[PDB]
Amino acid sequence: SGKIIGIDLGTTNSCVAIMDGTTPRVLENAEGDRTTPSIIAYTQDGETLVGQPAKRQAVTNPQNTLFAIKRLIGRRFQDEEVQRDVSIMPFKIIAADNGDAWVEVKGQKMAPPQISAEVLKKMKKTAEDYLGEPVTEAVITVPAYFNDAQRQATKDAGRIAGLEVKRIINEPTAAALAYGLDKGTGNRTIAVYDLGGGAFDISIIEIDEVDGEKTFEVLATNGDTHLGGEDFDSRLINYLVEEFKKDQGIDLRNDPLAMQRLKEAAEKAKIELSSAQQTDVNLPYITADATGPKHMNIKVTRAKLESLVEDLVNRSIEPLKVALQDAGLSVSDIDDVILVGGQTRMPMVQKKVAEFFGKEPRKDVNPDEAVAIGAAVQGGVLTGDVKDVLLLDVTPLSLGIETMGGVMTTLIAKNTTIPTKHSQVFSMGGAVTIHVLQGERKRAADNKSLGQFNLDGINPAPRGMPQIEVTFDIDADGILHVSAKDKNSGKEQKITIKASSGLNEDEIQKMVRDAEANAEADRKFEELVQTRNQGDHLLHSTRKQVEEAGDKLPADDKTAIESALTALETALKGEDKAAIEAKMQELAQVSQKLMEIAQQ
Amino acid sequence: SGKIIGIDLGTTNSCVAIMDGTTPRVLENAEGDRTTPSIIAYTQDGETLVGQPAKRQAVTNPQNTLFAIKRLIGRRFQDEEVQRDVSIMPFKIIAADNGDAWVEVKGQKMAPPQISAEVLKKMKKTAEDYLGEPVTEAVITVPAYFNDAQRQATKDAGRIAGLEVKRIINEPTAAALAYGLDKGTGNRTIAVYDLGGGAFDISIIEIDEVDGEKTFEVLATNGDTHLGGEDFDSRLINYLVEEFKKDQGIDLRNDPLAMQRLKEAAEKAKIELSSAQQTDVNLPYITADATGPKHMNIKVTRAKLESLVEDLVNRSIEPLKVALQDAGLSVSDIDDVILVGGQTRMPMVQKKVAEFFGKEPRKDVNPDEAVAIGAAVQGGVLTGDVKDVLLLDVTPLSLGIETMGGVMTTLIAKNTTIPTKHSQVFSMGGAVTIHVLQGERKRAADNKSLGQFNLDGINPAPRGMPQIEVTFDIDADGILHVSAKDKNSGKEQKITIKASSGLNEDEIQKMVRDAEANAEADRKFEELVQTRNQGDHLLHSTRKQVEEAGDKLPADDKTAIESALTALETALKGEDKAAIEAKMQELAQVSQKLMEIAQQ
Ligand SMILES: Nc1ncnc2c1ncn2[C@@H]1O[C@H](COP(=O)(O)OP(=O)(O)OP(=O)(O)O)[C@@H](O)[C@H]1O
Ligand SMILES: Nc1ncnc2c1ncn2[C@@H]1O[C@H](COP(=O)(O)OP(=O)(O)OP(=O)(O)O)[C@@H](O)[C@H]1O
Ligand SMILES: [Mg+2]
Ligand SMILES: [Mg+2]
Repeated sequence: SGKIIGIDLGTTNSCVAIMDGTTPRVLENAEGDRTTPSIIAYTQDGETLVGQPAKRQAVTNPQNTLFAIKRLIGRRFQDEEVQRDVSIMPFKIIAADNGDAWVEVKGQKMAPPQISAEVLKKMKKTAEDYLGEPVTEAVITVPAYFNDAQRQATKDAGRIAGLEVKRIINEPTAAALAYGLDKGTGNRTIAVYDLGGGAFDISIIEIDEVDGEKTFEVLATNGDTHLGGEDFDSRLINYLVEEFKKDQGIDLRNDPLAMQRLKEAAEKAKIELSSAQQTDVNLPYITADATGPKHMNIKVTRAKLESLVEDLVNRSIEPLKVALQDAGLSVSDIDDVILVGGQTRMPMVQKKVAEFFGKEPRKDVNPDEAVAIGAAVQGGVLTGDVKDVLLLDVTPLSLGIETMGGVMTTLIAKNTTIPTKHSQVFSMGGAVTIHVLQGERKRAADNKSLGQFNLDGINPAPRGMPQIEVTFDIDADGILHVSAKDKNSGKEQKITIKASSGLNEDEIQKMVRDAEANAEADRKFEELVQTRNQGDHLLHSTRKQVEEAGDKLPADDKTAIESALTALETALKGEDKAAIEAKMQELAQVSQKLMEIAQQ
Repeated sequence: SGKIIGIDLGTTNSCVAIMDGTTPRVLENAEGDRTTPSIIAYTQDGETLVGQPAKRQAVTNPQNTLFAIKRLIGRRFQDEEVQRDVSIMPFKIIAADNGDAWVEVKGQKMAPPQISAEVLKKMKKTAEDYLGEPVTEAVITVPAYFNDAQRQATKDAGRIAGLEVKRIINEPTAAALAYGLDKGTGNRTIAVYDLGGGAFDISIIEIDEVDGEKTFEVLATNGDTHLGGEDFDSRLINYLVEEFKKDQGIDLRNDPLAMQRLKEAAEKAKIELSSAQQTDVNLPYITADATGPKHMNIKVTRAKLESLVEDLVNRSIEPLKVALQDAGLSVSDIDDVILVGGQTRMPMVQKKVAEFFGKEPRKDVNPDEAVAIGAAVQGGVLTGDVKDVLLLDVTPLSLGIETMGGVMTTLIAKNTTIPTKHSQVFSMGGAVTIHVLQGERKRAADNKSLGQFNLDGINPAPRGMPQIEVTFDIDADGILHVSAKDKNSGKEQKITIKASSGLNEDEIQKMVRDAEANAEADRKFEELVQTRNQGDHLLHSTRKQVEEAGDKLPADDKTAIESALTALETALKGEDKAAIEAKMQELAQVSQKLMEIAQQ
């Protein structure tokens, strides 16, 4: 029921769009912005902030401001990428009971999906405000190269935000839909290069015309889910730290407030250098010595920046080679190169991509909104409102199992179209344990473990010829479902999953409840503000009452009202709701009383 | 020749669009933003900034940052509105030799069109970068309620920027084109309410289908060209100044630099109060005293903001009433209410407008981009690329002359469709002086003077019957042209204009050359920066050269190269281009010398 909204859930920024009849439309949030910072904050006085208001206070509240959670979602605490971030992020990353990467704020342990849910809730309310009705269904995006755990965790985030996730869509696939909607963009093969704040994807996509309908088929995809603008910032931040150290003999790294200011300045400097050739990093009072306060002032040329990050850019080119190889195409077969993501605005990035493909990328694709638009289009394909549009996507990673010898044995190859199904007999009745992994490496140890899937034996029985057949389904969301049955009896076999990543049903239900309690807490927190606004109205009117009385007002009555006015003003300067309400009440009584005497 | 671009030249922000085939497209500037701050700045070190770069340094450069020039363009120095701004604007506003309102930066006097030309040059370059070819033609927008001088001055800005202005288009008309392009928006009457950073317009516009073509006709227009976001900011700033006086016993208004942080904080707070119901103005070390540093910390509620600006909002409602009366329509005749302009995002504005019309404004119009999109559409109509679209606009002000007794006598009534022409005999041969004005007031003294248009007599001659006929043409730009001839002989009569506002041909030609000189100077200023980049590249490579040599490098050689490196690094910290170039040459020589010794 209701509209299926399309939500680009980004590492850095999020964006929501709808189908406006036949045309997709990106919606402005309450702040009037077409994108929303993927930032969640908890204030000292216990408030939860999302988007711009959260971003604004990060500099003074670095420990309790959560950002880039998409780089933790669906990951394990002991993951190399996470272990590195543990030392870098200003907030506290911890291990959950099952070993998953979680965060801790003010003693409270939280799962990444709970945090991302807060962003999704804001995108949901954005759509609801615009539409004037409830929204309960959504298409949510994920990087094409997201693995099973990352996908499911993102889907879980949608549920926690109160959204039925009708489809998890791969981000380059969404961008392709947006690009291809334009009549006259058909029968061509495109390369979608998406470099965002956290992840990098490359997809090769064929747009065709079959039976009057436009078809989109992903031929191959590749990338790196932990390669993005955050990493460019980090290179620049480290440089600035080192230069200040050499210059002023002070190491800013143990100073949380300094490092937060530096992070902000570094990203601004990076962004400036996409258009200017030099930028100035200025941070007055960045620290203090026994000698007095110190100020950071350092010029950074584009040349310097490029030397600090060139290898990151080069890291994005290698998957391009694999994607083309997997697609069975050469650059010459690519009709259009499409850039998506804010980090593609870097001249070096554009130049490297153009040089690789031997052609200039298109300029007529919105790098901030194409993904959300495509998500909305996908929604409209689901609701039947978008006609003559079909898509066929793939799974990005080989699905395999660890077999005797510690080897990775592939069951479903990367770039297989989805949904897809593979069935195999694993046992003639004995108990079975299946170690399922995703990746292309030859050794199981070098791939991503999804878990151990255990089946009990089937007991011997006259005329029983047990054949335990295990089926591996990958759905339209790109998510695995393992089931089993005895072909001989047709009886379903229960699978017990051990050592897997992710939230269980009980946790999810609790986190759904917790999100609702947060919303209730938010409405509560608002009470004070509402009361403050009422106080200002009351002050405004009662001051007019004094003025209108002029001299007709007795000294004692005038003294009383003026005392009540000042007392309310003082209370409003404070944070005590009871005191404010009490002073409003007393002012109202004095106003009423004088009114009555005036009438006398 | 080339593409006709559409430029929304706004008080606060500017935006450029083109026809991308059959569809309008807004273009990102070099910074990657879809709109560009209408701000220019001159640094102490002699650099010119435009757009975001100028905006970013405004707070610390009060005197040499120019903004809101659209509020001065085409005005006289002794204008009430200008005289008030003189005391408020941080930059210097002076009287030009002809009494026009100009600005002065570092002793250099400049006309408003020269400043707006710099903004237009960036929008021009923005389009050129995107298209990959020169752009020499444009449609430029102006508020519907702009008078003759403001229109011409805006046209002159276009020329100074190197653009042929193919059309000056009224901003609500442009927004209507944008809205009405979408098939299925025909046969309706709309109200376009445009409240921006500086101007307010209301236009009532009929969209009809005639002979298979969509027609747009402005039925009535009204507004206030000096009512906008700047005035809302001003109300909040004045309130904060007064409160800080009471609270901390200090007057900030005598203080340029405190006022900059406050202006910026006030605008941010105002904007926050469009979504939140409270906002905190926090300005640490805002000023100093004999008691030490002072800090501003004041919470402002939405109720407070509304009480401060409600009369400005009411000021925007009164022209709506006149517009409907002039159009001969009631609110029930209006099918759609369209909001344009960032200042319409204020809830109180939306509520007052909805309540007046008795219906909710549409939500599917982009308040920041519709105007530029419409300008592009107008360009497409001109080139013939946009088919089956026709428009008919009006002049917003009655055109009259001062006649005997100091009375305003109307020749062309407000809301007359343009182009239009009025002709009249003024003399039977005697010399003639004609005082032309725009406005609705009974007394000429209360209207806007356009100048005195003078004609010499025609001498007595046998069989001569001089009939000096004067013609008042208003063109499609809404601009007046006065001409005269003797109907008896068909001979044109020279009109000498006195006491008129605006640039003469010689000034315009000079300013065009100056704009080109600025561009060359800006290209010349860049050299310091460009040399830095080369310096950094040189350092990067030569350092690798040292590393590669390892211990094989003799002490005296190692010492020589290490010294050359540090010397360049030191020079790069500096601001002396010659020194950098010298140290680069010296480093290049030692790099070469080592290279040659290594080969040996
Ligand atoms: N002009 C610019 N030049 C370089 N980088 C930029 C520019 N503008 C934004 N960025 C960077 O782009 C990144 C954000 O891009 P985007 O909003 O596309 O990411 P996202 O969709 O949230 O991330 P992801 O897809 O990786 O989850 C940030 O790292 C930001 O610093
Ligand atoms: N969310 C918001 N709430 C209130 N005001 C806002 C908001 N966002 C922007 N503004 C205000 O809108 C104004 C800028 O609007 P806009 O860019 O439409 O003006 P413009 O087109 O440059 O000006 P004009 O049309 O008057 O020449 C500024 O005064 C700014 O403070
Ligand atoms: Mg993205
Ligand atoms: Mg405007």
